Amino acid sequence: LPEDPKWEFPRDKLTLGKPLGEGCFGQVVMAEAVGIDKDKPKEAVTVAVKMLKDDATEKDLSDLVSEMEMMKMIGKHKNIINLLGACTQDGPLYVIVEYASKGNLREYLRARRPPGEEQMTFKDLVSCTYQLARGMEYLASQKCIHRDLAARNVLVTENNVMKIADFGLARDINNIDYYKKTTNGRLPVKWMAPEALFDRVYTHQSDVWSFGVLMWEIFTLGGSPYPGIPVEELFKLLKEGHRMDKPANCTNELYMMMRDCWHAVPSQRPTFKQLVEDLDRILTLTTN
Ligand SMILES: CCNS(=O)(=O)c1ccccc1Nc1ncnc(Nc2ccc(N3CCN(C)CC3)c(OCCN3CCOCC3)c2)n1
Repeated sequence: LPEDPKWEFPRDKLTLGKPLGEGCFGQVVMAEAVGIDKDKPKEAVTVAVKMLKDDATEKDLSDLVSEMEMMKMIGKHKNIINLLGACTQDGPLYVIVEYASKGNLREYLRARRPPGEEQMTFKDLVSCTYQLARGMEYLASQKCIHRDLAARNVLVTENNVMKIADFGLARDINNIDYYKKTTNGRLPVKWMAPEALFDRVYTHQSDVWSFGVLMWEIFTLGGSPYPGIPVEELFKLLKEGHRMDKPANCTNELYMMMRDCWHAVPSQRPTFKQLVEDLDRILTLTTN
């Protein structure tokens, strides 16, 4: 790892704390970082720190490296988790990101279902969706394809800002090998545009498909996509025209928007720009 001046953070100025989560990928812990906020070199900030586990593979390391590199290349946006820094020298790779106090969106929505712990309003659901469409519209404009959009990969801040996170599978638009049989082999099937597998390509419009599944997760308050259907049967069902059903208490219009995202023809799906404008309208006219 060639030393990156702008991004390197002093190992001695970081204090690791309570664990946040553990996957096949690695582990994330809470931590205090003194001075990561220049110009407040006095002040210690709660952060999240992503790193490898003891059983990590070569691929694990290079995936953590790529996730970090990707986060450096996309600018600041309100609806994307910010990279804060990295310890890359003389020790294990630590990737320091901004801390979100309310966890991932799936858990967040589940914990605040109706009792049959601040219940979600319809407006709140529309607002979440709108925020996420704005984040994706930004990402698309930066030539980034995320490829792993899901409620579990969204973070919720203290003030309920939605933060697209987990850039572990994300790529520059030009950094996918079209038509090779191994391309898109590691994308979660239930969130994946059909063309990602059938055609072995990935465009912003493939992210749109994923966005649709995310919307469905939002409106079911964190439900599981295609319930009762196994992943090995899904594509056969999708070619035949199966689509998930309307969530209770979701409007007809928001459901048509989901369905549009699940158009078999990529170019017939809305753009993120169109999703933003539509959701902006629905949110505002709800308010009034
Ligand atoms: C999608 C991202 N993907 S990731 O970056 O790979 C990644 C993968 C896994 C975990 C974290 C990340 N990332 C990341 N980055 C910045 N911030 C955060 N915050 C955060 C995350 C989880 C929780 N959980 C999960 C366990 N649940 C039971 C609820 C709490 C959480 O709760 C915070 C409140 N707790 C209360 C108890 O004491 C500690 C503080 C806050 N996570």
